[PDB]
Amino acid sequence: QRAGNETPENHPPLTWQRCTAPGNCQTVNAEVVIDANWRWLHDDNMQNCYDGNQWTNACSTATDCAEKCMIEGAGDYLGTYGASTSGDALTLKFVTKHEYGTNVGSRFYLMNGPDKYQMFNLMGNELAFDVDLSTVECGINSALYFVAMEEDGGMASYPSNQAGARYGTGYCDAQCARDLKFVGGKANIEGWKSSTSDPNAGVGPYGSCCAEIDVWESNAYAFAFTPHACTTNEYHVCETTNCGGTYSEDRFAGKCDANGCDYNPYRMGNPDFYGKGKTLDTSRKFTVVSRFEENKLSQYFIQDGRKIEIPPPTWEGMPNSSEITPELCSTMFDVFNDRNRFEEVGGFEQLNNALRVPMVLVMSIWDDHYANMLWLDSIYPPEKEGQPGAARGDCPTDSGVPAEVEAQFPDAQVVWSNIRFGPIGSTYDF
Ligand SMILES: OC[C@H]1O[C@@H](O[C@H]2[C@H](O)[C@@H](O)[C@H](O)O[C@@H]2CO)[C@H](O)[C@@H](O)[C@@H]1O
Ligand SMILES: OC[C@H]1O[C@@H](O[C@H]2[C@H](O)[C@@H](O)[C@H](O)O[C@@H]2CO)[C@H](O)[C@@H](O)[C@@H]1O
Repeated sequence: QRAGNETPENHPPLTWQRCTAPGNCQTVNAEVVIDANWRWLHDDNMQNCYDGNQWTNACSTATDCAEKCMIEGAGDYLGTYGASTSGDALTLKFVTKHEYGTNVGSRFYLMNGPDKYQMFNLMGNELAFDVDLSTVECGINSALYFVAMEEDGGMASYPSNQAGARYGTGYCDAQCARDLKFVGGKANIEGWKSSTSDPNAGVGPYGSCCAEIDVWESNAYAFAFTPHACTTNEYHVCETTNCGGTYSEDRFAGKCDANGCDYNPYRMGNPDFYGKGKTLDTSRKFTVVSRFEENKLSQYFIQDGRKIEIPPPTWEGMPNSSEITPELCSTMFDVFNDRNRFEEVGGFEQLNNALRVPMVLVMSIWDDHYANMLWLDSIYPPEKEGQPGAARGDCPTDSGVPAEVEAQFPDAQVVWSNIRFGPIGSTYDF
């Protein structure tokens, strides 16, 4: 759609840095912007083009909304979207009760200029950073990760969206975003169905799918490293039954892997390692190092100067190592006993493909209304329990209920920072 002229869109800064040698790294005075889903929608006279989680009378069809409406800028990322920056440091406060409402969550992208995004040289390169999720409790997710959203937020490819990257347009992942207000540069208005729980969210028949690289999915109790692969690893527009993931009728009904090949440590049987005071003690800041190599993935940590390894899986049949490999991805699925879309959409090769797609460094905090994040920090799925892969973390089963969790700790926050990138083994000396 068009750009909203009432507000000027502010893009907070955020130094990050290419890393030549493990000591000679140089800083980039980047910036950041938020996804369009958190932005106000309206016709040429204050009246919105959507509202609550219901599209409006000021709007009619997908192809009409793209032209009749426009998106505005946020501005008070502090006072409205709870974001903050300290140079390299950044902060996103879970629950954000601004003057006229209470906004839940945030999602940001790196920016090589206000028009442009920060794409990344994935394969054969590593990503670093540091996080203080020290008070990110069960039910919540502070996520850092890459995905192949086109450099200009889908503006080139789509003529009807003349807003683009500078306002946070064109997002996709392995879930396929049916929740997106707009997709392929049109509106998700025609047939739009608003859920029960989420008064902000609904779901449209048009989701956009692309390759999804989630080195980070975490919390004070558990995490996972997870690559998702697509037939088409790049931005593509799906259509209803031919959509998969979260918002669709069948999860694996698509072009993409929404379950994927995760390393979830506690899921792999090493339950006393990560957490408050634990081996990987999450009550205080620590560093993640993630490399991305052909047919293999790796990730260390560095706490109190000390380089922390990753627990190997207990599970008989399964290979002894953290490293993401086919040996993993293969001897993983009947063992745990889940539907394998990893290789159902083309093994480590399609991901060895996915890897070589230019990516963007996302940054997010949320709360899942659909699994209550049970898939990350507890016994999932609780359709039985007592088997491998069930468990996930030290968290309980009635936790993750967005509301109730949004009521006990609404001031929790993630602190993203020290982001590093470069050739393999070149952001730290380990
Ligand atoms: O609550 C803030 C924001 O929610 C947006 O929907 C989010 C959803 O809550 C989150 O769980 C999911 O990961 O992303 C979707 C949108 O991508 C909603 O679009 C906004 O109106 C609202 O400001
Ligand atoms: O559906 C919840 C959640 O699933 C995440 O992947 C899950 C998968 O759906 C679940 O069935 C399996 O047991 O665990 C994996 C991850 O460990 C998916 O990535 C999320 O987007 C989704 O909300």
